[PDB]
Amino acid sequence: DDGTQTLQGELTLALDKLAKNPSNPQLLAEYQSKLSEYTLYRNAQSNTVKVIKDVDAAILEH
Ligand code: NA
Repeated sequence: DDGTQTLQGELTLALDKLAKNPSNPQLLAEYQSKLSEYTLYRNAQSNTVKVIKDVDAAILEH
């Protein structure tokens, strides 16, 4: 049950709904939101490393 694989499945289904009814602005917004959610997921991974670097910086300043 991989997370990024699941998010991609949700993205595919959102694209599918939009593809069938492209004049529905709500389906467009939902696809956009899902796509952003995927990018936020990647930003969160680099954010953890950034936190660790900050922790190390604090450790050095004793
Ligand atoms: Na979600």
